[PDB]
Formats: sequence, structure tokens, C-alpha cells
Amino acid sequence: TTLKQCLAKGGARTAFPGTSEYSTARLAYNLRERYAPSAFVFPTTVAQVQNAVFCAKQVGVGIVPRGGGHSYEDYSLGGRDGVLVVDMEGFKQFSYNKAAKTAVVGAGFRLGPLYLALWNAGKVTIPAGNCPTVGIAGHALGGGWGFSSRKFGLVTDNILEVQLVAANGTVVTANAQKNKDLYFAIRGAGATSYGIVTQFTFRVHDVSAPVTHFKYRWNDKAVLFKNFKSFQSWGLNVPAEISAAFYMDPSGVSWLEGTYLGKKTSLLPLVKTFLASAAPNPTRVEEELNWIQLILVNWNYPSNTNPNQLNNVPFTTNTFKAKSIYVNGPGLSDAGINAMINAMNTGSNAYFIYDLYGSQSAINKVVPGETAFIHRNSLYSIQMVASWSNDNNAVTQTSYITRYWKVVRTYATGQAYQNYIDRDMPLSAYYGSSLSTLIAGKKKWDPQNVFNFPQSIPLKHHH
Ligand SMILES: *Cc1cc2c(nc3c(=O)[nH]c(=O)nc-3n2C[C@H](O)[C@H](O)[C@H](O)COP(=O)(O)OP(=O)(O)OC[C@H]2O[C@@H](n3cnc4c(N)ncnc43)[C@H](O)[C@@H]2O)c(*)c1C
Ligand SMILES: *[C@@H]1O[C@H](CO)[C@@H](O)[C@H](O)[C@H]1NC(C)=O
Repeated sequence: TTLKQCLAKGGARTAFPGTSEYSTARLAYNLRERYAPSAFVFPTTVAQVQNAVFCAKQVGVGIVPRGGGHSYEDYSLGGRDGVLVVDMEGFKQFSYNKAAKTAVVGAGFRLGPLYLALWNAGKVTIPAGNCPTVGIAGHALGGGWGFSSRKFGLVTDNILEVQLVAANGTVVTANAQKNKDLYFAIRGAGATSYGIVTQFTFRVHDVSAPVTHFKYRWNDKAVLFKNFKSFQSWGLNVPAEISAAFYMDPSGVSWLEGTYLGKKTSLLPLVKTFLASAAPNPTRVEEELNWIQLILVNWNYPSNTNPNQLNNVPFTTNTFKAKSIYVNGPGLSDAGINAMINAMNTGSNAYFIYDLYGSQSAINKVVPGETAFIHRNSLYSIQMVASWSNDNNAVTQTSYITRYWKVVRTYATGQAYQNYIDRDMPLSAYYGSSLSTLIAGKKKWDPQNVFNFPQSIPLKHHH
């Protein structure tokens, strides 16, 4: 019996090659690897997930869940041709428990709508990223750094429990008591490898007070070293109430953007040392806001925008290769900064973002060895993105960004951030000291490797 027949028993919506439903379901944030799945199935009940997992084993196809579809390597179209993609769009369950300070979120939510739901419900938030079309599933399972993360942690740190359909079909619950091994794996290594997460229970945070957004911006190739050195020096002493990220690109633009959890009249002592050592005359924008306004400002919408915009942020696409790396304190040497900026300037149509971690952050204050997310001792992470609109530049842009990564590697660590997934990173760089434990758990919960992709947790230990 075929795949069409098996999935019709479950009753979920499907889409199969050659149809227009299948063509529009192929949308992905990165359009570089236009992987062609066997079929798309759109579950709305747990049993329909169980059907898809059963049906893929019976027909002998691969299967991956898809949330928001932002995977930088297209792993949510499978990472190869001929996979059953289980698009979790129908899991939008929501509920907020004010007393427990917890929220139940379905694995098909997007960051935009989730922010709105959580604000309307009780003026609370999870510390997620700033791209509103990003699905909570991939984001939370791989880490998740946002502009409140230095106070409240990573999204992954605020997972209290998950429920997933396992490879053998059982509906499983993982939390600090039930199934600790699986609960450990999914906070950091949860993408695809251990099954299909259907819902999260998040620890949520009060953001009813006013916050302050700030951004200092330049457009001058000559001040890049100075502005970046001042960011590093400043970065080492930022208290947890600020989360900030630095931006740089080959056209000469540089900026510092951040969010202070506090009143705007308290801000200047906290950003004074950055401005003093940065170049003069920064484009200065400081604004006091409530939380939903901040989410909008952080995605280039003016603060007067209707909050309901978050339910309908347009899904945009790119075609790019992306790499990441971590940098430990006190940062890159002065030679490393020059080497980095020079490498960057040999190219164009690329951008580089530096999310601040640091020793004051909730992120680095976790006890090591209690999650699959291991990057608890860096100053910041570097996101490296090189884009193209014409396929003739794909080789030059991919070599450009890979050279850049090698230049910086001399001056930094060999770890990288798994939400900026990169097919050319060894798994040791994502999981390090916790990889053995992840592989043991992979053997236990999926011995047949039903759930795999080019960077899924393997079944074979390193000797
Ligand atoms: C496109 C995009 C990505 C961003 C942006 N900004 C970020 C930010 O401000 N902070 C960050 O920490 N990260 C940012 N990123 C990167 C994202 O964090 C990652 O791209 C996320 O991993 C994306 O998650 P998602 O939208 O769900 O993408 P998918 O491609 O659907 O899935 C990724 C990965 O996870 C597996 N998976 C998905 N769904 C499940 C479920 N339900 N259960 C188990 N496993 C799941 C997929 O199979 C795949 O492997 C800004 C922008 C614009
Ligand atoms: C699936 O595996 C889990 C853990 O190994 C087990 O508890 C459950 O009973 C299994 N279900 C089956 C084999 O149907």
C-alpha cells in the first residue's frame, strides 16, 4: 500500500508532488536547497502525528517535522529529497497559568503570534528571538537567544516540559521528573532527532513594566574597528537587564542594538562606556516602550503600529549560506578584530550579528552539564550570513563566508550555535562534552533511526 492510502486513514490534510498545495508548501526561509519531499501532511491531532510516524515506517521514507521553516540548512524539508514533512501548523494550543507562571504552547506557534498571545493574557513573555515568523519549535529546541535572554535565559532554558510522539508511536512526556534523559536531550538538541514535539510548557516572565529600546548606528567603513572594540570592552560588564547585539556589514554599516528592562532615564550610565569609546556622532535612538511595542520596534515596525500586526508578519525568503562561532571573553584580540573586518571587506552582500552572552547573563549562569545546550561560557556568538539572488554567485559567496569563518577561528573557539545550523560543522562543535549522552539517548528513543537528517544525533558512539 502507498503513502497516499496510509495517510488517508489518519484523515489529516495532505499534499503530494505535482499539485498546487504541494508547491506552496515547499516555502522555506532559505531557498537554496529546494528539497522535494515525498509528501506534506498537516496534523491537527496527536493521533494524526502517530499516523504519519507509523506511515513513514511502513512505506520506508524518511520523516521530519516542520515548525516555522527557518532552518538555515532546509532541514525541515528533510535535508534530502523524498521525505515526509510533518508540518505542525495545526498545533496552536495556548493557555496561561498566572499562578504557576507557566504557559502551554503548541509546537506550531510562530514567535510573533506567541508574543501577542502571551502579552494579551497576562503581560508575560518567554525570552525568544526577534524574527516574528520563526516557529517556536525549532527555535526552542536549539537554544533561542532574544533581547530579554540575558535576564530570563534562552528559550530552551525556559522549557519545563514537552510532549512528543516517539519513533515507536508512544506519546511521551519529558520534564525534570518523567524521562530526565529525554528532557535533557530536547533542551538544545531537540530538533527532529528524538521525535515530533507536539507541545511545550514554558516558564514565563513578567514584562508589565516599561522597557527601553536603544540603537546606535554608523555608516562609515573607517570606524568599524573602533566601534567593535568598544562593544567588546562594554560587553564584558553589561548587567542582566540589558541584552544587546552588534551588527556589521561590508557596506560600512555598524550598530549596537539593545533592550534595557528598566526606565529610559536609568539607561545612560549603563551605555555610557560604550559610547565613549565608540566613534563620535552615532545615530542616536532611545525610546521607552511596553513589551509588545518593543517586539514591533525590534523588527523595524514603528512603535505606533497596531499590535495585531504580529499575527500577520509577512514571510520573506532569502538564498544564503550561514555560519556561526562563539568567542570567549575578553573577546577577539586587536589583531583578530582587524583580521575579521578585513576578511569581511573582501566581499559583499553579507551581514554579521554578534549576540551578547557574558558572565552576568542568565545564559552563562546555568550549571553546566544540565542541558544539551553547552555554550555557557562565551562573551558572544557571531552569526555570519552571505546571500545571493543569482545562482552564479553561490560558489563565490559560500567560499567568502567559509573563508571568513576560518579567519575568525584562529582568534576564537571552535564551538558554534546550533540554531544557525551549518552542514560543515562537526557535531562536536555543537554538542561537545554532552555528545556521548545525546547518542546514548538517541539509541534508547529511536534505535531504527526513524528520525534523521544530515545532522541528526548519530547511533554510533565515537570510539
Ligand atoms: C529565519 C530566521 C531565523 C532566526 C532569526 N533570528 C534569530 C534570533 O533572533 N535568535 C535565535 O536564537 N535564532 C534566530 N534565528 C534562527 C532560529 O532560531 C532557527 O532558524 C530555528 O531553529 C528555526 O526554527 P523553526 O522556525 O521551527 O524552523 P524549522 O525549519 O521548521 O525547524 C528547525 C529544525 O527543528 C526541527 N523541528 C521543527 N519542528 C519540530 C518539532 N515540532 N518537533 C521536533 N523537531 C522539530 C526541524 O525538523 C529542523 O531540524 C530570524 C529569522 C528571519
Ligand atoms: C516505546 O518505547 C518506550 C521507551 O523505550 C516504552 O516505554 C514504550 O512502552 C514503547 N512502546 C511500544 C514498544 O509500543
